[PDB]
Amino acid sequence: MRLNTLSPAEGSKKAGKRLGRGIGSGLGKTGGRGHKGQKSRSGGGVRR
RNA sequence: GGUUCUCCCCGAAAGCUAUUUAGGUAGCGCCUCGUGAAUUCAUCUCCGGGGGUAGAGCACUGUUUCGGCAAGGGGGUCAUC
Ligand SMILES: [Mg+2]
Ligand SMILES: [Mg+2]
Ligand SMILES: [Mg+2]
Ligand SMILES: [Mg+2]
Ligand SMILES: [Mg+2]
Ligand SMILES: [Mg+2]
Ligand SMILES: [Mg+2]
Ligand SMILES: [Mg+2]
Ligand SMILES: [Mg+2]
Ligand SMILES: [Mg+2]
Ligand SMILES: [Mg+2]
Ligand SMILES: [Mg+2]
Ligand SMILES: [Mg+2]
Ligand SMILES: [Mg+2]
Ligand SMILES: [Mg+2]
Ligand SMILES: [Mg+2]
Ligand SMILES: [Mg+2]
Ligand SMILES: [Mg+2]
Ligand SMILES: [Mg+2]
Ligand SMILES: [Mg+2]
Ligand SMILES: [Mg+2]
Repeated sequence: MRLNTLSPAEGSKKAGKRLGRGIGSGLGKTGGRGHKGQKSRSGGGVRR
């Protein structure tokens, strides 16, 4: 064991979602929000 | 209005209900991922059902033409208590 020979367990290091970074990533442009609503706006949504 | 690298798998809706609601939103229908479960599901053959649409008809509710019979009407001549 050395400082450059340790690795984590498989399945514990899921990567986060990054929106709006091109066509190929699957989340570009609208970034998962759809088209033209109150829910698509910055800060938008209704109270509980 | 705009939203920046790549490949693989699956894949919609533009409907119902409510709303100072109608180009917004919420529950349900429709997509995706995970888990569990029954011959659970679809096509065809045979069997058991209810029906009142298409068509037709004129006993009923309405409407329509011709012939017969004729109550009952309208117009009169004569008589008039
Ligand atoms: Mg996409
Ligand atoms: Mg989303
Ligand atoms: Mg836009
Ligand atoms: Mg729209
Ligand atoms: Mg909208
Ligand atoms: Mg929306
Ligand atoms: Mg947007
Ligand atoms: Mg905004
Ligand atoms: Mg703001
Ligand atoms: Mg744009
Ligand atoms: Mg496909
Ligand atoms: Mg459609
Ligand atoms: Mg709009
Ligand atoms: Mg609005
Ligand atoms: Mg869907
Ligand atoms: Mg499934
Ligand atoms: Mg079967
Ligand atoms: Mg029958
Ligand atoms: Mg008929
Ligand atoms: Mg009849
Ligand atoms: Mg007759």
